[PDB]
Amino acid sequence: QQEQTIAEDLVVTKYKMGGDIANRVLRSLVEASSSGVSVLSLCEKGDAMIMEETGKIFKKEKEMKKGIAFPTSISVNNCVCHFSPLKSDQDYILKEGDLVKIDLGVHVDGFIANVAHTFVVDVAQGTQVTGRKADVIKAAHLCAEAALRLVKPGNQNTQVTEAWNKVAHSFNCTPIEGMLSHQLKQHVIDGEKTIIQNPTDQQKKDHEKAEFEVHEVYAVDVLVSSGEGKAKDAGQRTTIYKRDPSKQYGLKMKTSRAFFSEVERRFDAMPFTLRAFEKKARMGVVECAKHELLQPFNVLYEKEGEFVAQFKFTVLLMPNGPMRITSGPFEPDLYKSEMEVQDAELKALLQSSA
Repeated sequence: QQEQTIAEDLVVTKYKMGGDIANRVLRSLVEASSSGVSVLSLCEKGDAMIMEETGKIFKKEKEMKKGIAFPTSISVNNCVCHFSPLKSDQDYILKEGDLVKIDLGVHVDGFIANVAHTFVVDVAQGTQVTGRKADVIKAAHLCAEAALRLVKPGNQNTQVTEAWNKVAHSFNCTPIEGMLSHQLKQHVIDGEKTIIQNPTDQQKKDHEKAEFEVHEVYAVDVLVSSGEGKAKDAGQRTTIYKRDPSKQYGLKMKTSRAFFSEVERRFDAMPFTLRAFEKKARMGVVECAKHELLQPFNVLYEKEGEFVAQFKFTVLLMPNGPMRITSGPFEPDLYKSEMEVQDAELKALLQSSA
């Protein structure tokens, strides 16, 4: 009963302002991406820009929390998600032709605006991206377009799941199995109401069918692969975590207890990167993650040589229709695929207005 929702104009404003910041920071990072650029540097730049820009709004409200909802993550080629290296980790240096996914989130007073975008590094003027890179990027963006049209009051999450499989297969691509798009609420990045990608038979049973409703907010997250779509851990150090306020445990080590306290104060229940702490965080993390006080956002990979594309946007289900508050700077004429959507209903859906 105490929820602040988009029924309130002020709440819509807070979402829109966080969305404007997310959009601006994303575009800055895309422009800063060129051959030879350090992924660590881009992650640090993104996060700092989020803090600086949120610092400049609602200045008179000195107690209002605002800042990072999802730390800047830059996941290249077959890397799926959540790459945000520690200073001590192996960095990654961008190469011409790399496929890059930038994923980040901003919050204003707990209202979250998440965005992610895919592009290719240093595409030359007057050329197009072709091949499997083009296939997977076009597939992922058409999945995003389909979701923009289908995530509306009265529709079912299952409709989205089905459409995504049809679109992706049109390009001989596969949405990554089991990945979720969450409803957002104030202070809640991971609402239990979700859209699931390409669920296994077991995932279909464990996942709840649901109907979208007016005043709900979603961070729609499309991740599509040129390969089988069964993402796996590959020994990469997890750096992104979130506190889970539903779980409690009295920690045995003073370092763990103090780390717990610092996490709660600084981040509440927003995902954060360990780079925000490096040694003393590493030990505190161990006990907290072990007893489920922190949830990891692991770095997952598709098969070597394959490509994973992503588009994520946040949408407000307003009485007058869906209102998207974030998006990436997608240029369709850049991508040429041998394939196209052939399905009549799907083609109709994609040509219709959003």
